[PDB]
Amino acid sequence: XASIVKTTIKAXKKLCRGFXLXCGCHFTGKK
Repeated sequence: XASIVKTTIKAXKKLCRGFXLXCGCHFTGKK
């Protein structure tokens, strides 16, 4: 191998990883 800085995309980790969108949830999303 790895050269000089692979960058590392900032943000998109704090609950915004897209994975688990209303999967482990059974809240009141109903009338």
